[PDB]
Amino acid sequence: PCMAKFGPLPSKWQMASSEPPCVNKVSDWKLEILQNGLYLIYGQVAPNAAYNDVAPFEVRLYKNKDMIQTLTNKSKIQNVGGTYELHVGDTIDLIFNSEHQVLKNNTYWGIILLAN
Amino acid sequence: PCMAKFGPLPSKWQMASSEPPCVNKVSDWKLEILQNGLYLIYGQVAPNAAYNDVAPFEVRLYKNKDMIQTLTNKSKIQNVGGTYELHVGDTIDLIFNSEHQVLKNNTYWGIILLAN
Amino acid sequence: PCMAKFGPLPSKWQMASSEPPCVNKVSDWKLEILQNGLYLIYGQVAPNAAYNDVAPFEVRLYKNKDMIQTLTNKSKIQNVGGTYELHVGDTIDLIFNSEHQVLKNNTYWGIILLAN
Repeated sequence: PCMAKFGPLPSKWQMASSEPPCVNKVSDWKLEILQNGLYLIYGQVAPNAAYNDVAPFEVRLYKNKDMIQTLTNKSKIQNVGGTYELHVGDTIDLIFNSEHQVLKNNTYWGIILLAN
Repeated sequence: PCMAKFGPLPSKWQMASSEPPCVNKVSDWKLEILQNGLYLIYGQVAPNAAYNDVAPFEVRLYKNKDMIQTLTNKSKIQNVGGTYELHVGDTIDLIFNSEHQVLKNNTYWGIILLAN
Repeated sequence: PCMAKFGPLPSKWQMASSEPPCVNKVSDWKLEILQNGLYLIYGQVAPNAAYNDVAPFEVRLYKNKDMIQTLTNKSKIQNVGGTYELHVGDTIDLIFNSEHQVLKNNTYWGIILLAN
């Protein structure tokens, strides 16, 4: 298989592939696509109960520079992901409005190559 | 593969795995997870046309004790499921408000292990 | 694998299977199911920026004669698809309200057999 998955704590990016790898870590929560194909992304955002700062609650999934998903509901643990045909050089990014909006001991996301 | 699928009538739970099984029937509509991994759930709820009791229309998918999905629309045959990384001891449950809210000759849901 | 995918331009229907094929082109955007099973559909609709005719914006995905999906948002590039257990003789169709509602140089959809 080719899959990777960022989070949750105590972990960060972890990966499983053959050679060559289909994807590659770019940084926390962010990943780069090295092989064209059919990818299921998946993951869940569990909002943090206590959060009380000014910033509104929103979590954003990016495909490169484009938002591909928004998470607005601040009480449901929500699912992130979907089936995406991605191309080389493609990035993917989960981006929380505050850092403390979210329970990192329990929030994360990941990716699996399904086909070519 | 590892997959199972409850419904629709005339069937109930049916299963396909290797040894050991990744999941296991707990009861009608309810299933237990025996192997950690990446699961696609899927299935559809076709609301029953004639339904006229007092109880409001809602169908609920549970991951263990938590609602992971709600079905409110009572005219669309709706899709249930999603991509979920589940863990051992995890249950999953489809729970219709009335029993007669739904066309059981045509409603069901299922699961497939995608990876580890 | 068994997968097929219509679009985008300069391409049309393209296919990859073993023998026998699990699906078959019926015509542009339209496909027929020849093997029962678990199918992920996927694809994206990128609305066309300039579109100014009278017809309201809506794109519809059909399973046979039934709408299984509606695309109403005319500014988001939207995802189409989902996990579907389909049966033999089943068709699938993406149907744009106008033809010029959409950027065909960048809109499409596809299908992959996951299991039996």
